[PDB]
Amino acid sequence: LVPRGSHMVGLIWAQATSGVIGRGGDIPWRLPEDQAHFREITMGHTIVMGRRTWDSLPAKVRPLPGRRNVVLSRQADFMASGAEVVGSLEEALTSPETWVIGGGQVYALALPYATRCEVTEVDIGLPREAGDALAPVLDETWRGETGEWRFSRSGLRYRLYSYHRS
Ligand SMILES: NC(=O)c1ccc[n+]([C@@H]2O[C@H](COP(=O)([O-])OP(=O)(O)OC[C@H]3O[C@@H](n4cnc5c(N)ncnc54)[C@H](OP(=O)(O)O)[C@@H]3O)[C@@H](O)[C@H]2O)c1
Ligand SMILES: CCc1nc(N)nc(N)c1OCCCOc1ccccc1CCS(=O)(=O)N(C)C
Ligand SMILES: [Br-]
Ligand SMILES: [Br-]
Ligand SMILES: [Br-]
Ligand SMILES: [Br-]
Repeated sequence: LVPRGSHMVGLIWAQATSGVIGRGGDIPWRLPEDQAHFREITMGHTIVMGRRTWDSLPAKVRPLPGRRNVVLSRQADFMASGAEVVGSLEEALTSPETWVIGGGQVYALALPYATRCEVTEVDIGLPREAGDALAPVLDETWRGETGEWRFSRSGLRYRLYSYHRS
């Protein structure tokens, strides 16, 4: 439960075991169960994304429905119809509940304010490569539960972590 006067900042991402979350401006796998999970967590809340993550969303679909979409960019004239564009992270974090939904740069910026991380680990052995977007590594202040590996319908194995801190 979030009191309406507070500011709960959460991060939600899917990563390969290695930490890779993005490559060539795309997520380098597809996992429908994780798409559904991402919706269940974020629906009804503000979502904050960096400009490159906005670009990675299909044009017809963005802004993602049922959520207040916020795009972080330093480009004053950036066009993101249906979203709002802000030039600093702190300006993006005024709602009672906010989910930061990527990418690599914006997770790293937001982590100091965050008290929840909802992580999907994908059992794909993509090694970290030059130019990849990477997930944060959570330090010892973060704690929580680790789910069991399961086969998705597609065959790709995954497990869910729900972590938090004070
Ligand atoms: N697997 C997952 O869960 C997941 C989720 C989301 C995204 N992704 C992937 O991650 C990749 C994108 O990540 P990324 O790290 O390259 O980019 P990003 O974090 O999505 O976006 C970076 C952009 O955000 C803006 N920005 C960054 N810091 C800022 C600040 N302090 N103030 C204002 N604006 C700021 C800048 O926009 P301007 O250049 O316009 O100024 C910057 O170029 C893609 O491959 C995407 O598909 C993966
Ligand atoms: C489902 C991926 C995902 N999962 C987790 N757990 N956290 C994230 N932040 C997260 O990213 C959501 C925002 C980026 O979405 C992208 C980006 C590039 C390529 C594909 C997708 C999937 C979009 S979607 O299928 O879910 N949809 C139509 C909006
Ligand atoms: Br990338
Ligand atoms: Br996906
Ligand atoms: Br959607
Ligand atoms: Br499937």
